[PDB]
Amino acid sequence: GPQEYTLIKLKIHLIPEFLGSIVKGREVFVVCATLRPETMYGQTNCWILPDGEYDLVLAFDQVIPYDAKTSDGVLCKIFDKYEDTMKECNTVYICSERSAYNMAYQGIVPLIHGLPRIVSLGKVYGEQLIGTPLSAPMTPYSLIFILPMFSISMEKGTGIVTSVPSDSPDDYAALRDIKTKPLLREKYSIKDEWILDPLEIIEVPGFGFMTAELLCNQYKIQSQNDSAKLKQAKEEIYKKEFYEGILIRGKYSGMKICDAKELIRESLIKDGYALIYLE
Amino acid sequence: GPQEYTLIKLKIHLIPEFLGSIVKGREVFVVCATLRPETMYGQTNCWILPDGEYDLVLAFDQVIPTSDGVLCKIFDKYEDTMKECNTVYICSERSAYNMAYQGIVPLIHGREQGVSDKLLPRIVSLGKVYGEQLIGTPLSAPMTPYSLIFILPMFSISMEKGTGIVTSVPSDSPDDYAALRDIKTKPLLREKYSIKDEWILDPLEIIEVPGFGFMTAELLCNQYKIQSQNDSAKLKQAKEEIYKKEFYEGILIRGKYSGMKICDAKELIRESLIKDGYALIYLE
Ligand SMILES: CCC[C@H](N)C(=O)N[C@@H]1[C@H](O)[C@@H](CO)O[C@H]1n1cnc2c(N)ncnc21
Ligand SMILES: CCC[C@H](N)C(=O)N[C@@H]1[C@H](O)[C@@H](CO)O[C@H]1n1cnc2c(N)ncnc21
Ligand SMILES: [K+]
Repeated sequence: GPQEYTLIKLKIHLIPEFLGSIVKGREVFVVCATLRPETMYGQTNCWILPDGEYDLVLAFDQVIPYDAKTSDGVLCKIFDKYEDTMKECNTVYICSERSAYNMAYQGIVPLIHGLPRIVSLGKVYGEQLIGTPLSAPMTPYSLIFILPMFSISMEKGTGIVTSVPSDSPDDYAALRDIKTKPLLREKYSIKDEWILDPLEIIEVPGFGFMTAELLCNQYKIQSQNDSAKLKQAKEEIYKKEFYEGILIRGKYSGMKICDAKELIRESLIKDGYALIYLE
Repeated sequence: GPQEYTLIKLKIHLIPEFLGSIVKGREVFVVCATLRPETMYGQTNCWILPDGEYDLVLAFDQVIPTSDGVLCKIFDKYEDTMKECNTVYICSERSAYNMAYQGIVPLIHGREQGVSDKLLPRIVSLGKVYGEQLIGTPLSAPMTPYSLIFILPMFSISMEKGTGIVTSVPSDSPDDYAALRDIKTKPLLREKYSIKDEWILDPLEIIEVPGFGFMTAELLCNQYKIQSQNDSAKLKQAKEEIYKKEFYEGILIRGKYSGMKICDAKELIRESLIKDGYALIYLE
């Protein structure tokens, strides 16, 4: 059965020149599926697969919100032609085609009678979005950048992911690879100013405030591509932090993750910074 | 743009035996797309393609009676459908998807099979049947005075159009007249599909057309030298003359709007069929 994600919306702060005519002064969001909305205080950057192909998809300005935990289905919405969508759709999401169809079949983006089709304004490689500044929710850094991550799967989520390197071993590893490998930075023209240090957001009694760093050392993870080791560190950190982790930032500071998580998810959804996304 | 049909509901009077367990506890309808709801007073039979494959499709009991978008519920599981759906429609799979995408039949959460795990909604099909196996099914059809009409074979049906199942008003459709005549004049065709004489009902006088009278379809078939339901070029012309002529000059002589011009009564008849639950608005 489907997994419930929180779809995090990250607004593009400066549209790249080459996308200007295509987005026609609509708001553009990069969207990222996460199981851990409580960690959004720690965002340092955003991650994209360089060779991955993403769509710029037309989306609803408003989505009908629902109690997914006490309901028997979900609604979608189909139009005759593109021009009919324009009253309700002035928002663009960057995401994989795969995920855009999943979104269409739960009322996040429109379908049209084109077998029904999404409204794709164009395609882009992730490489072409590297260095794009994004306005991000909750993180006190506020403005963060898109960086390359090579371990991403285009078959999961949107193909674009948040980075919380304090409390995700994958994120820690990927960031450390960027910080320690000049040739990688040279290859993708990564500017020094795009790289932000981890933030102390979660206290784990025993481990302190950089649990992901300690777990990377405990499993001797050397790169973002040590998948076997990273898979284990990821599952341990999730269990370790869901029970023992105390938030030390934001409205629910001093609470445990298990107690605050749902409240944070609600808040994100009511403020418009995130959506419920099932795939 | 898409054209606005009226989807007519023909209630199955007695379910064919082989489908009885499948549709137990549910009202079953054959559904037919028509541009001519005003002619349902003259229904003599129903038409199906023998080789065609039709689905038994679970349907909403209630539907939402511009150029906005149209909502659609995708249900988590088959089971959830059950409470707002005790209705089955017989129709082509193609037409059922069209119906699903305008809120007429439920969709259910599904996935692309084998390689992919991507969300792909499905109609709730209860079974696939050939048209041949429904020949002779008795139907309770709206507006016609015939208490029962029957499903008969027609060979000129296109499976891409409407539901693949069509109404028969042989007094005012040249196609219907020609197909019915083929059955009435070919014993070997009746033997081939085991057609009983009591399934073959006569045209009903329903519309008076200046210069033609009450059997305009027969007179057009004579005029265009139509001898067979397969005379597609002649039939298409005849159909194009009869549509305009009847809309603006044809006078209804049956129903509540007897005495009125078709152009003045058609929408009122269509509203009434919809309110009474005998039909739905169907775009394709
Ligand atoms: C802990 C906060 C920061 C962290 N980065 C996070 O939220 N990761 C996503 C999520 O928490 C996890 C679920 O398995 O996988 C990640 N994920 C989602 N989509 C993908 C994808 N397409 N490819 C690889 N990983 C993914
Ligand atoms: C005058 C009433 C009786 C008349 N018989 C009627 O209602 N015909 C349908 C409709 O009015 C017409 C639209 O062109 O095609 C017919 N039609 C609908 N579906 C199909 C199909 N699948 N194949 C061939 N014709 C079709
Ligand atoms: K009747």
